[PDB]
Amino acid sequence: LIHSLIEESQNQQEKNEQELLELDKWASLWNWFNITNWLWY
Amino acid sequence: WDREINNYTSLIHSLIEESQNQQEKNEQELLELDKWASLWNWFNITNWLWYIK
Ligand code: NA
Repeated sequence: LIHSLIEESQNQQEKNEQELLELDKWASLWNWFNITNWLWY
Repeated sequence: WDREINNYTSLIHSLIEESQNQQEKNEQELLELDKWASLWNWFNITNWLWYIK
């Protein structure tokens, strides 16, 4: 039971690392948009 | 990065870190519980061998 729960916990830690990566990707695109809009303004 | 973006990434980083800290704490607690189970199993095995000797 406990071993199963630890693995489940670890899977959540991974799911959170993937969200962090997805966050930094959106932020990067939003930043790109702001810079590009500024260059072309 | 712009202010709007920094307010956004600051929030999401803070929220994910908190969830990660909680998961790490849960893991360390599960490990504690595993040690407690091991201790309990040792008493139980000792008791059973004493009863069957
Ligand atoms: Na940058």
